[PDB]
Amino acid sequence: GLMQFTLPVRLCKEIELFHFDIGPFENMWPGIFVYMVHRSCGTSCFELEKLCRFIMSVKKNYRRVPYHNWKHAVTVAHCMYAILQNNHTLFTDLERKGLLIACLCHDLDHRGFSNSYLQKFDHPLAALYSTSTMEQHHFSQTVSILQLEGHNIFSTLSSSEYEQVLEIIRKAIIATDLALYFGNRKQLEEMYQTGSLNLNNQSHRDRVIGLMMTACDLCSVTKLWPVTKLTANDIYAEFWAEGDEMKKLGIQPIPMMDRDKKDEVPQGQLGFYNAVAIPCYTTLTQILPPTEPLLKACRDNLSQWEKVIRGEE
Ligand SMILES: Cc1cc2nc(CCc3nc(N4CCCC4)n(C)n3)nn2c(CCc2nc(N3CCCC3)n(C)n2)n1
Ligand SMILES: [Mg+2]
Ligand SMILES: [Zn+2]
Repeated sequence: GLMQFTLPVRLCKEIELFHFDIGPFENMWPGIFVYMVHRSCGTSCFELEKLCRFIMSVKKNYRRVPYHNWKHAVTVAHCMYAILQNNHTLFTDLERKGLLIACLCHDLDHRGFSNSYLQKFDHPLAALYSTSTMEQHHFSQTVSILQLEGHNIFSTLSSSEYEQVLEIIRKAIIATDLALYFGNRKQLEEMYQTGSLNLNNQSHRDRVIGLMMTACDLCSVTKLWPVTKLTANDIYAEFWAEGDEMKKLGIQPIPMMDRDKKDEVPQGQLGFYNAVAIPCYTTLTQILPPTEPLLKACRDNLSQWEKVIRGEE
């Protein structure tokens, strides 16, 4: 009832910043999430006993893969927390409620393989979900966890508010399919420039929340250089494993997933920052000015990758 979550002074201060790293102590990650819901949504958005039971079932349904794990879930939720706190008045009570949960749930039961590998392996999930294969599975896993006894954190919502929050979370999670990002951003770019962009148009909010989701999902490129560099090692540990599995099926993997092309990583990051990250945070800064630190940090890390190529590190 009268039970605030607080963090040590360094975390209390640094959690408000976009570049915050949630640290290596796994047991504090749920406290960090609850702290962010309480400050973002209020201490009355969720029954605490249900929230905690939901957090812990979500954690149990993330796998011990090198990158798409529980640490990624909480990292992506913290970046969303940063966006919501810096754009307070632009978002509804339901969006605040829905989006932090969407972020925590957005990679539920990830196996460390691309939609691509599922489809070439002919995994059952590829027959059930022809596109956004894992992303439809992640939403499906969220609904399952919500339907466990004592886990419905949305129990107090109306029949209609419930359906609205589940629809926000579905679109939010689907948008983390980076194949849907390129089209989504180009459309947001055009609408912002021509002046058509209107935040009262529900299908416009959808695109903007979609871009936020991509921004939070890629936020590894917006961290302090040593965090950015070390997260890159984890990201390639998955991709190269998937490459290995591609070769087991008789398929040359793309360079991104070929451990034989280690040497080319720095150049691969350049391409990725220029084709994906920089455009993402550019369009997001334009639409939501207070997100500029993500763009600024992304540019700094690109510049650190340029230095890696030039032998300067
Ligand atoms: C820090 C960081 C974050 C990151 N996120 C992702 C997502 C990958 C992705 N998924 C999709 N889709 C989804 C369905 C179809 C399209 N797309 C479009 N992209 N890659 N990634 C990389 C590797 C970048 C890279 N590294 C090389 N190098 C090749 C040679 C050495 C490494 N390249 C090319 N790119 N580093
Ligand atoms: Mg994902
Ligand atoms: Zn993710």
